[PDB]
Amino acid sequence: MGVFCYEDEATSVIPPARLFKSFVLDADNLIPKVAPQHFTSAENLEGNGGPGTIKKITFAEGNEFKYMKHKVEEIDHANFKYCYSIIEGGPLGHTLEKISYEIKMAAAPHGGGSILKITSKYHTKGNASINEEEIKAGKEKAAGLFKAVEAYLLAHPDAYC
Repeated sequence: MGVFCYEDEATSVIPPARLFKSFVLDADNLIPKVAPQHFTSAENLEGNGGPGTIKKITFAEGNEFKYMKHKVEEIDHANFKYCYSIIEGGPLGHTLEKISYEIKMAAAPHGGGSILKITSKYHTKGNASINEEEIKAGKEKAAGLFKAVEAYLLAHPDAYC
């Protein structure tokens, strides 16, 4: 193998159909809608925003090339599963050949509660090991993004697609 796989668990009462189309499908649309910072900008290097799409985000503008690059592993709205992979990001990591993050959604049997799961994959040279704490920090950042998207739904929980 040589790759560490971690899974995150999140329980919340949210609609999987609207949440996925509003959080996963409208993820690139809700990000800008919030208008959190105007000093950063995202650009799609290739792809229409689906599986194999290449997106790059840079904090500074005016650069022909972006130091940070984002690549999507695969997007399947039918299975409510999303795969996100990262090629390079600032320091990226030590002995970390690559870092990918996947977001999956599922509906509970009660019929009134959806659970979100996230998976991460880190390619290590081989003699290098990743600590759960080091990767845990990355999870905290992802959780923050969820709070932002959740805040929007809280302001308009009756929104309809």
